[PDB]
Parts: sequence; C-alpha cells; structure tokens
Amino acid sequence: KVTTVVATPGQGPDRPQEVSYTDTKVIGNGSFGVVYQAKLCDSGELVAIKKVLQDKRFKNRELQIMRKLDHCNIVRLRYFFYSSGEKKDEVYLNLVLDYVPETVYRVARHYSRAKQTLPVIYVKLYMYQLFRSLAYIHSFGICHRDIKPQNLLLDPDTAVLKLCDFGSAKQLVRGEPNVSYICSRYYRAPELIFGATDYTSSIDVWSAGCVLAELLLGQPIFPGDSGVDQLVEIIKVLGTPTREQIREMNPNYTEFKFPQIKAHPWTKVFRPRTPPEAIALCSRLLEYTPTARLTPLEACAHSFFDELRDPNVKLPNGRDTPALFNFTTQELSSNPPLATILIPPHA
Ligand SMILES: N#Cc1ccc(Nc2nccc(C(=O)Nc3cnccc3-c3ccccc3)n2)cc1
Repeated sequence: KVTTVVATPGQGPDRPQEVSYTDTKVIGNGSFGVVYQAKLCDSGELVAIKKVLQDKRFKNRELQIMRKLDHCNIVRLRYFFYSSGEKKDEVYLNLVLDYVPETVYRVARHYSRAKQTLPVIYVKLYMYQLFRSLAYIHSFGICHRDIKPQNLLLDPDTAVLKLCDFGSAKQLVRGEPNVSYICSRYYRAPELIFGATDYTSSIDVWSAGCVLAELLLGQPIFPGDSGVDQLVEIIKVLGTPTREQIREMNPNYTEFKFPQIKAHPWTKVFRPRTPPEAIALCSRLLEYTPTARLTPLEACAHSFFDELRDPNVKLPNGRDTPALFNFTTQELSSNPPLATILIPPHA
C-alpha cells in the first residue's frame, strides 16, 4: 500500500513535493492524536507521522516551533501535510519526523523490571544530550513544558537521544500568563503544583532533574497521584520550603501550613554505589527557587559529564560516542565562556 502526498519541507523555503510512503503502522496514541511509523519509497528511510486535529482559527503552534528547530538532539521535522481522517469535515495536520526506535521510558523499564540500573555511562550520555536540546530550545525562549522519559527518544545502537513531542511547547514571554496544567505527573516543578502561571523555562530543568534521579534510582523520585502526595515526597528530600522559597514559586500560597521536615542529606536518598557527581548534579537541578537551578548549559558543563569529554571514551558496544561537541553560537549564547569546558581540546 503506497500513499502519495504533496508535503511541504520543514526547513528551507515553502516549496512542496510529492512524497510517497508505505508500511504504515500505528506506534502511539493519546489525547494528542496518533503517531505512525512509515517507510519512504525513494530512500527506504523510516519516518514517524504525528497526526493531529487542526484548529481552523489559527496555525498549529507545534508546527511553527518545529519548522524553526535544527539540533542533533531534537527530532527533525522532514515534511508536513494536511489531510482528512477519522472525524469527517475535519482537517488534520501530519508531521513527518525522523523515526527514532526507542524511548528512555521503555529502556529504563527494562532495567527496573530486571532489578538493575542503567549503566552510568548511558545516564551521562542521555542526560547530557537532553541538557543540549534544552539549551538550544531555551536560547529561543521556547519551553518544552512536558519533559518526561516517554518524550526522550533513543537510538540504542548509536546512543543518540532526541527530544520529541512539542505539543505543549511554548515561547514564554515575561508578563504574559501561561497555563499551569502542563507537564506530566512525577515531573512537575513545585511552582506548577502550586498552580503558578508566571513560571520560566526552568520548569524543564526540574523535569530533567526528576529524569536523572529516576535513572539513578530505578523508580520515580517524587511519585503520587495528587499534588499533595507529590509535594510530601518533595518536602521529604528537599526539606520544608521557606516562606521566601514559596513566594518565588506562586506567592498566593505563602499563608498555607506545610509539614516540618528537616533538610535530608542527598547522599542518603540514592543507592551507596551512586556517583557523588550525579548526586551533586541532582541537588543543583531539584531546587525550590526556580532561579537557583542550573541552566541547561551550566548542567552540560558539570563534572558528572567529564567522562564524556575524555578522548578515549567509547560506547559499550565498541562504537564511537555520538556528536557531543558541535555547539553553535546560538546554543552557547546563555554563557559563551562555557565553550572552554564544553568543547574539549580533542574535538
Ligand atoms: N512506544 C513507542 C514509541 C517509541 C518510539 C517512537 N518514535 C518516534 N520517532 C519519532 C518521533 C516520535 C514522536 O514524535 N512521538 C510522539 C509525538 N507526540 C506525542 C507523543 C509521541 C510519542 C508517543 C509514544 C511514545 C513516544 C512518543 N516518535 C514512537 C513510539
């Protein structure tokens, strides 16, 4: 079964072309719509097709964001096209993206089910690539707003990580309010739990810190089906937020009473074989004050990633590590001096 469409390339100028594909199978479903896998007839390359319902009143925000992104750790929009679908008289937007076979969720689940942890070399590779993708999107004012393991795509043979699902992504403008109900259970920053509408891109850094801790532990660090349960788990690790810290993440919640828990030592939260650099990185990402958390680029420069910068490092499968040092001026713009650390002498 061959489907031919007239699709517009994602990057470059608006000059459509005939794209033919086959072997269409469903690989994802949800409130967003459906993600398919397909093979392009010309090259034989696998692609993913995200199909979503198109709002008649305005251009799809995810498409506007995707057309402006170009980074090795962000899934690439190859083409886009409009089509019919399940609901009659409704137009659908189809995003043809580069296909990535695995997710951090599935991979971590294998390890947790086998009563093991993912080797720290992979924790470093994946976490570093996530912080690069965040550094890049944050350099445009764009916040992902839904960082979680299912959104971190992985190619197991090359150890490449690609951030995906820009359905909640938004360019945050200071003074313009944002909906607080974005971000998934376990990964929500405490300002989002308190329903703040004036949050910054630093909510992605809290989410990434939750992913790091979960990869170190083998289970979520702040679980719970309600915000109050999530908050008790946060207070158990971080200690009680001060009135000042509470004011920094939604000031309308300053008069509420919180359980009095003393600041637990981060060394006791993880298994004894956990690298102290990973623990130090966690404590700097999972902070109450949104401005106290490391930026993505500062996290890339952390000592936990020094092994990645060694010229002799190789993947466990014997292959070379993927591209890690091809930083652009755009990507370094939050702190250009960091290139001194980020690009090692051998690169
Ligand atoms: N199981 C599975 C599985 C594993 C790998 C892929 N590969 C892949 N490759 C390129 C792009 C995308 C993509 O844009 N996905 C999404 C986009 N928007 C929302 C949600 C998703 C999504 C849904 C389910 C799982 C993970 C992401 N996914 C797909 C499914």
